[PDB]
Amino acid sequence: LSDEDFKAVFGMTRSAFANLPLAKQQHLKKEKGL
Repeated sequence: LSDEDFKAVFGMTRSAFANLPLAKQQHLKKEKGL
């Protein structure tokens, strides 16, 4: 994912996402099927 598609898919920049607890990062990834 480009950073722009990252934001369209997860609703936040890659740097906000990297600040999330790891278990929630994984959760969000499963939820998007990515």
